[PDB]
Amino acid sequence: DSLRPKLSEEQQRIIAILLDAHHKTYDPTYSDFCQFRPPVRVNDGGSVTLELSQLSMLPHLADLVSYSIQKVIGFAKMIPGFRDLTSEDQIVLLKSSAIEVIMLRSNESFTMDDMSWTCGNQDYKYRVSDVTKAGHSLELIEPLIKFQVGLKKLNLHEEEHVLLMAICIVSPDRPGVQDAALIEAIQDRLSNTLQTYIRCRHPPPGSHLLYAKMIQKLADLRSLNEEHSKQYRCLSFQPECSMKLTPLVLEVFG
Ligand SMILES: C=C1/C(=C\C=C2/CCC[C@]3(C)[C@@H]([C@H](C)/C=C4\CC[C@](CC)(C(=O)OC)C4=O)CC[C@@H]23)C[C@@H](O)[C@H](OCCCO)[C@@H]1O
Repeated sequence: DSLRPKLSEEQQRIIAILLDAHHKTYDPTYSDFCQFRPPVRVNDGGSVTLELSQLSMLPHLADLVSYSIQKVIGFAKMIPGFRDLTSEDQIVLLKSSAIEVIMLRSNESFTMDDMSWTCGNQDYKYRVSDVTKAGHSLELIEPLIKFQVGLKKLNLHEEEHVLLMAICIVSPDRPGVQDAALIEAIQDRLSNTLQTYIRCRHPPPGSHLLYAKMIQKLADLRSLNEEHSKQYRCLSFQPECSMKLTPLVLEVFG
């Protein structure tokens, strides 16, 4: 069986555009981080009460996510098809995918050496303990780390990694999308590119199964999203929380 058709002219171009959007929107040197509000790591050895009293890492991480949303918006805008949607649908998709794409894209800094996101330094190394000092609990953090490892062990080529993010953003089943049929047309073009790319480029491959595993990651992302969203909502009850955020974070996760 096992047909392995060549990438079409168009699929090739779609992949080139995606790699190029990603290279322009993902700086692997983390050179902008010194501009974020500074990481503050005060001893939290415990403790929800202290956590919430301090939120010591929230300004730095909020700026990091905020900056990251901005990069995601730009990335989305260079997805072939994205511009063809109404601006209303573009935004519905951006807001409901943003934290998910952040979790995907963050995989590039995540490292299995010590199960951190290493954006350089030790100032810009983020661990479980740093994410609890932003107010999150282990109900989100532990599956997030599991997802990050799960995803590292797919050993995605960068083509797959950027198609996956593109497919994540352009989902016809998001609440409040007006032209589900268009969005789906676009996702299918993107999915067919990924299915085709995998069959072409991936060794062995009796393990065409990578596609199933990639698709399952998108489903893990919905659970992480809803969990992050529960926790964000509880955090926004913390008086002065909003100082610690940014207007964009407030709109997107609000
Ligand atoms: C964000 C990125 C990076 C690390 C991501 C991380 C590490 C820190 C905690 C985060 C952010 C999680 C955490 C559960 C989510 C949080 C914590 C606090 C924040 C603030 C809004 C929150 O809600 O707290 C209440 C939030 O959503 C979700 C993803 C986590 C570095 C780099 O690879 C990229 O960045 C590199 C730029 C290159 O383009 C990428 O874009």
